[PDB]
Amino acid sequence: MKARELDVPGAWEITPTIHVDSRGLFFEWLTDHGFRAFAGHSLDVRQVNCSVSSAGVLRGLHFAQLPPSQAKYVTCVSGSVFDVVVDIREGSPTFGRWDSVLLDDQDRRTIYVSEGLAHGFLALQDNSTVMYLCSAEYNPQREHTICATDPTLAVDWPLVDGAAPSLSDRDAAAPSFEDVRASGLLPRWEQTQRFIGEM
Amino acid sequence: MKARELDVPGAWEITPTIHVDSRGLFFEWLTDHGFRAFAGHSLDVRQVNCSVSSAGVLRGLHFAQLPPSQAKYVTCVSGSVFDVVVDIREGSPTFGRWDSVLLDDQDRRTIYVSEGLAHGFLALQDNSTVMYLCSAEYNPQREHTICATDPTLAVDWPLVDGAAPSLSDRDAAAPSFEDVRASGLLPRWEQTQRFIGEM
Repeated sequence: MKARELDVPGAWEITPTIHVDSRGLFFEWLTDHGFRAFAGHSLDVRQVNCSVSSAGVLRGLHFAQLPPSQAKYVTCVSGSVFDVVVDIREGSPTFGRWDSVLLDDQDRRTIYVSEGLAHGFLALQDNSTVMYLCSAEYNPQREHTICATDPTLAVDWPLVDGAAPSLSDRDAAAPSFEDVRASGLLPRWEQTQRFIGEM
Repeated sequence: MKARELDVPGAWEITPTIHVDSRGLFFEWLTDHGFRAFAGHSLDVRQVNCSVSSAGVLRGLHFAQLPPSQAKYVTCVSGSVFDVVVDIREGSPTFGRWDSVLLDDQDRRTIYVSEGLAHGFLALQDNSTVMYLCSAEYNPQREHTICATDPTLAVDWPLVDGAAPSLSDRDAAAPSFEDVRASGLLPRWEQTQRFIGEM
């Protein structure tokens, strides 16, 4: 429990309070009281996803179109991943900027990624399990991708054994950011804030 | 997927559809559409807990007082645990009965435990991580315990294949089940169902 807003506003690194005893350890990954503190409203969890990745695999970068969009509360429960958030909300003063947080089974952090941002992660270890809560159910029709290695975003992805990333087919064929920007599919800063402006 | 009501009504074993590819694997641990199918309403997630346990460690048996008690959607993401649900609902035709499901990082099952039941699990391996979604925030004043080895329940714990099990001070001193029934702290079958059959 310290929630630390990232350099992209609307995305937070959460560190839990870990109680350790003879049995091992426990913690609160999420509490309504705790989340409400920093996000300003309660998370309604409409889906939770799980994945396990081998070293070097990259999933992202993903977003959901704004009327609902899809907020994400994301943690690593085995191995480690380098997780990245991107400000795709045209009009925003951090538009085009990204930040990362390190999710592992040692510090056990979480990133919360609010509505209308893009998100992705690179596994750094075999048997890297990522679990994440979502505010909307998966919707193929309103989910989109931006290529993870886009040169305008120029995300500083680490590489494993100096080895290039393993991605899915759809992630590998993802359009470019100025290809998605021009096609009108990015969220607007003003309209995300009004949707979150609900409470 | 597969949701299979246990021999205690109101508790279910869930098996996911696991997509495997070159990156590893992924699945939907929960979807609203899928949960509603069997529970008959949506899970209001107000807390998510996480624990990691060494071999032989036993946590439970726990229940929450009705209005509004604490339903639990529970899974193992590393190692394995033997998970037990007990019907503590006075008046129920299965009053005093229990069932188990095996949660592990092989089959990746889940047990859903509705309002007014008691729940516990035994870790069968080092580095056994359990995560669970909860319909209520933790409330110490309304959470009660029943001794896990209560002779009336006679739960069949699997590791009188070595050692006695390892517990915390509160679970070790938990009151037995006639201690808890005569003190009138148990849910009533009729009123758990009125709370649930309300959706």
